[PDB]
Amino acid sequence: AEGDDPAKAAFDSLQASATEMIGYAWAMVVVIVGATIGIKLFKKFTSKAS
Amino acid sequence: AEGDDPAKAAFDSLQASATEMIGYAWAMVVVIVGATIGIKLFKKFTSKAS
Amino acid sequence: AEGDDPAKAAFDSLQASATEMIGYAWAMVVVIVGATIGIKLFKKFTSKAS
Amino acid sequence: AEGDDPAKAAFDSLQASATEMIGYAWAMVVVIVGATIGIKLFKKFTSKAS
Amino acid sequence: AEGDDPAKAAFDSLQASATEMIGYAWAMVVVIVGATIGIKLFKKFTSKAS
Amino acid sequence: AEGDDPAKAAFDSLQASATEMIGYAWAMVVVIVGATIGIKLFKKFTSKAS
Amino acid sequence: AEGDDPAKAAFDSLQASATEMIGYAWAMVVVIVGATIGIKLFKKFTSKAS
Amino acid sequence: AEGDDPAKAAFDSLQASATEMIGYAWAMVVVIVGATIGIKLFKKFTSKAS
Amino acid sequence: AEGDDPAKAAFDSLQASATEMIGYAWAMVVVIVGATIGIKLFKKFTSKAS
Amino acid sequence: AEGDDPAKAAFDSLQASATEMIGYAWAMVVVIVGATIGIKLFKKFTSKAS
Amino acid sequence: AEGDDPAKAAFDSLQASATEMIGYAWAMVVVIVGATIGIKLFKKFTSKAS
Amino acid sequence: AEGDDPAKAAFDSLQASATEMIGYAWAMVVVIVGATIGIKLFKKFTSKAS
Amino acid sequence: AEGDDPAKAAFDSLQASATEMIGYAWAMVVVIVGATIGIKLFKKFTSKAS
Amino acid sequence: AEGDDPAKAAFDSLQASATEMIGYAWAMVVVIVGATIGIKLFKKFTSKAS
Amino acid sequence: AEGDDPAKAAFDSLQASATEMIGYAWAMVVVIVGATIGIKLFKKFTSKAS
Repeated sequence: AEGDDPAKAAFDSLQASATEMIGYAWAMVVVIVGATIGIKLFKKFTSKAS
Repeated sequence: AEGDDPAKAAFDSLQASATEMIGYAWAMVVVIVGATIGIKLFKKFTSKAS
Repeated sequence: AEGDDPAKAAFDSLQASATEMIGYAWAMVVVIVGATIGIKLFKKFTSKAS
Repeated sequence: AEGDDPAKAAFDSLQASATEMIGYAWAMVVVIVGATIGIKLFKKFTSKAS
Repeated sequence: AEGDDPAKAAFDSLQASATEMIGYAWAMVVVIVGATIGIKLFKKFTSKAS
Repeated sequence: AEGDDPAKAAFDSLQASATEMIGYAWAMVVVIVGATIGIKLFKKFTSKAS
Repeated sequence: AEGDDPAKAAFDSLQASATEMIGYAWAMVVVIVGATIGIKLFKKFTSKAS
Repeated sequence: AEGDDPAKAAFDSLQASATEMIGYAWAMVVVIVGATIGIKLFKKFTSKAS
Repeated sequence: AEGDDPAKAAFDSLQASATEMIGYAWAMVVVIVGATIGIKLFKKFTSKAS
Repeated sequence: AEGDDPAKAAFDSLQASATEMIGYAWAMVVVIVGATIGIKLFKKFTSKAS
Repeated sequence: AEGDDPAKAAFDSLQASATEMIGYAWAMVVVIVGATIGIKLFKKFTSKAS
Repeated sequence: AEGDDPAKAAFDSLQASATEMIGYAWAMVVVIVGATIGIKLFKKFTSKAS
Repeated sequence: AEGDDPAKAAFDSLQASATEMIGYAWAMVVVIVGATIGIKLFKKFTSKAS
Repeated sequence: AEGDDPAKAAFDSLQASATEMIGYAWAMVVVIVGATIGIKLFKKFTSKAS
Repeated sequence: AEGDDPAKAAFDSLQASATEMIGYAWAMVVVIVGATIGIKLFKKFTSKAS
């Protein structure tokens, strides 16, 4: 109930850091998935021609 | 039985502090799990296309 | 055998105080375990999706 | 044998919480599987036409 | 050899309490495993269809 | 060499008491280990199914 | 060398319990594999017809 | 009841010193935890990509 | 150099007890591994059929 | 309140040392993760070609 | 702030060792991937002929 | 400088006893580690098969 | 530098045991791979006939 | 500053012993990794053939 | 204020001895950590190959 008010910023500081790097894990998958899905389509173009 | 009444607030003060930071451990996992599960779905989108 | 009757309340007073704070050590673990176990389940939700 | 009667509710409280979130892990897979299986069928519709 | 007869109930009281909460650790895993295994089967239903 | 013969029973009395409670520490671990190991097996049943 | 004779039953009791649940992990896979393999054959029946 | 008034400052002086170094034990864990948690996230970024 | 000759049996007695239970930890893993590996083979039988 | 002013540098000296080695734990993970993630991509290049 | 200058070389020595073996994990995947991808191409040569 | 010559054997007698039981602490760990490491290998045999 | 000469055999004894069981992990994979690859060939015989 | 010169050999003796057994922990992992990696390659040989 | 000048060297002599052996506790951890971290990397090389 006391001595934690200035510790409350401690964890909001770690959590705020989490949101910064979390944006990298979310875009990371999408950066990789861009090709993941786009490549799928390249092969679709391949098998469909038969 | 005596001399503990004003100590009773001592631990309710530590426990009340616990409930404050406990809310961070609960939301912490969910902040991280948001992506954890959301990313799962990104890959599902990847394997399903085959 | 004598001079201890009014000391008998002395220790029942310390022991009665023990039962007061002991209730905090028992609920303390459970307050913390609530999340301990609940969080376990959050991650179960994470690994299971694969 | 004593001092555990009011702790018995402690774990029934954590277990009752488990049943709440467990319903999410069970429906979660089915929410995802809905499409998982439904999509399978979309592709079946694709290969069958040959 | 003496002064322990009324202490013998002390530990049978702690051990009897152990058997009470032990039933929760045993059913706990099974409550969680119910879904653990049941979900496995949901996914089996998913991969098998290919 | 003298005045210890009736004290010899003193310690055999404390040691005999030790053997009584020692049986509780030995079975205690096994009471807890019963589940400890049995639960291990529950999870083995879980990971093996993949 | 002594005080373990009545503990020897302790572990034979946990191991004997292992053999009980182990029969479930062995039949479990086979219960699931019954379909696993049987379904394979259903699809073989499908691709072979071309 | 007398001769302790100028000793009352003695302990408020030791306790006031405690609050000074206590701020170091609280921030110390957070200085170390900053990385503790931040690193967790680095690895999450690692396992998630599979 | 003296007063330890009859203590030498003390530890050979604990060590001899170790060799008794150690045989359980060695066979324990193998009892569990029997299925561990045998089950692997059950699944090999499953994936190979494709 | 007194005799701690020249001790205040004591802990700022240990904490300042922490920040020095902490930079190694942060870059350490990244030095290792460089490859961790980069290698992931090498394998992505492998499975995608099918 | 002091007594860490000659420890600074301690970790640069472990990190410098990391860069040595890290070159093996990077080339390792490529040594294996050489064939991984090259073999892909061997099979492409196989299916294309139809 | 005098009256300690026949006490010098006193401690060489306790130290010589130390070397006797010390051989048990050294082999003790190895008796237990035999299985510790050997079991590791049993599980390696388990995970490797995937 | 002393008291380790008779411990040197301790680890050469565990390592020598490793080489014994390691031969099982190496042949184990090959025992299983015999069929793994041989079966591949059975199916090659199947698809080639079209 | 005095009475430690003949103790300096004490720790160089324990540290020199560390370097002896440390060579076992380093080669130990490699003895086990030999197969760890070599087996990986056995399976690569397995999946590649498809 | 007097009779301590030639005692001042007493503790600088014990403290100077501390700095001598302290260098062993600092390098000790690093001697052990060399492998601790280096081995980590050996296993990274192991899991990454999948």
